[PDB]
Amino acid sequence: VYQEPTDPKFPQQWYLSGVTQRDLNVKAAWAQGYTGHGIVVSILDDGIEKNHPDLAGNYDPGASFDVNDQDPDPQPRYTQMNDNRHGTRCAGEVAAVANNGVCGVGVAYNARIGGVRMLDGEVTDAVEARSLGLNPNHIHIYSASWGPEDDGKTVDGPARLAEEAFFRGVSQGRGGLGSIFVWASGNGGREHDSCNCDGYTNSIYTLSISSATQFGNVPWYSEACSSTLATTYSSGNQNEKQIVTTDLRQKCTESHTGTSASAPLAAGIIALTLEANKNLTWRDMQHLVVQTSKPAHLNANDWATNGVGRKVSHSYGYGLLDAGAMVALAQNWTTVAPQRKCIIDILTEPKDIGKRLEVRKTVTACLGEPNHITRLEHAQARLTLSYNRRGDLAIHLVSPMGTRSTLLAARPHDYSADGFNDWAFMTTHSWDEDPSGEWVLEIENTSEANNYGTLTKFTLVLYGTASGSLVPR
Ligand SMILES: C[NH+]1CCN(c2ncc(Oc3cc(C[N@@H+]4CC[C@H](OCC(=O)O)C4)cc(-c4cc(Cl)cc(Cl)c4)n3)cn2)CC1
Ligand SMILES: [Ca+2]
Ligand SMILES: [Ca+2]
Ligand SMILES: [Ca+2]
Ligand SMILES: [Cl-]
Ligand code: NA
Ligand code: NA
Repeated sequence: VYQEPTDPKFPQQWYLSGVTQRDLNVKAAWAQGYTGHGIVVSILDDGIEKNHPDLAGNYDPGASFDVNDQDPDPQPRYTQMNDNRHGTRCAGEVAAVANNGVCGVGVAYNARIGGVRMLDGEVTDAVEARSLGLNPNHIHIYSASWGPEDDGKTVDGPARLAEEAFFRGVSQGRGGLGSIFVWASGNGGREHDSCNCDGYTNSIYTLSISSATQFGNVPWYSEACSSTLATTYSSGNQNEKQIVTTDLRQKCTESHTGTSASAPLAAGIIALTLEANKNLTWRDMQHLVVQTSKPAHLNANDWATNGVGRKVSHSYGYGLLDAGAMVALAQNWTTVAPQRKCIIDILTEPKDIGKRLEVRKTVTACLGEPNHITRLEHAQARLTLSYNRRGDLAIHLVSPMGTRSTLLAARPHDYSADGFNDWAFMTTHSWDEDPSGEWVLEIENTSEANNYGTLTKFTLVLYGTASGSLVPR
């Protein structure tokens, strides 16, 4: 009975549907009756062309605001160079109207879509907070494709107001179930960037997404890191197809690119999942992504099996999002137990880094206490250290189950002498593992230079629950 979209550019949306099994399995969700009805997604970017022929039908003023000019209208500023087109491109990926003879379709082509015009001007902490905290009892999912500079030498994250907006969002947003913040892991690949240095994607409150090329490869712009959860297809080389979506000036583009095009496809899949079960919390959504993502056909030299039998990669997280599997598992999903937080201060004194430093600690994960964790979700190693050349450091964290997470890879362009000031390096690779036992932190100087520094604090922060495990994969 299900009839696929008839839009002129839908056959060119190879990532939505394809006979070759190299797609996001979105037709399977559409055939099950999930197209995004009743869900509301907002794009945090340079504005949205609300009158675009493929967006007008799903446009929602209630999911929109212009934070740069302080008004409700997020219309982009038109320039001869078409600079403010990215938000319109992202909005079409999520919710371009289907069966209307225009361009292609959104992943959640019946969802309501809005945009926050926030990148066309100075991006301050207050601007970010007003964007992240926009109408949190109406907007279900926020999609953000950018963050701090992808120059491979920046370490930056949300300042106080933005971090408070994430807290308020996941706690009180969406009737207490929590705002779903979807984030692109970054486009700093050619600068050898490591995405744990970007506090927005490295946050536990954001559901971070990386990219795969059409032939299943790690694109030139991709950043590897342990905070990434999953992947969606995006652009690659000039023999590989790209993202087909709505463009500025009521046009259609077949050349939308980067990890900044992967996050909106994930926001659309998350919108279909939320239609299958409106009661999913922000943490339930991250659990569904971990359980249903598919490593198959994604090529990487770092695929590793974690303590619970799941394959995980620093380029792809748990693999490609699978919309059909996400919606099937969401329908009878049991709400996860409240989040526990176990804080373990690992150091009894400062430690010289030198050429290499290994810190081992056997932990009980708050045994006998209400914050006892037997099922890990996110794990953070909050490090404070001084170092003369930050980019020469590579940091790893091995969990008691043997899962080796790269917290920081060498960044050749990072010459900073500022070190890390309580930086919360996060990993999703030990999800569902029992955190009891020996944790090992390894800090190494990857260069031949006589570098020097000291680790002054290592707090291992574990998040999770103490019940409801599945039999390992
Ligand atoms: C072609 N196009 C490409 C996209 N683009 C662009 N423009 C600016 C930009 O920069 C930042 C920087 C930061 C770090 N912030 C900055 C201020 C805070 O520090 C203040 C403090 O310390 O108080 C830390 C955050 C964000 C950010 C982005 C999204 Cl999407 C949503 C949210 Cl919530 C935040 N954007 C990224 N992309 C426009 C041009
Ligand atoms: Ca405006
Ligand atoms: Ca269309
Ligand atoms: Ca980056
Ligand atoms: Cl917390
Ligand atoms: Na994240
Ligand atoms: Na264990």
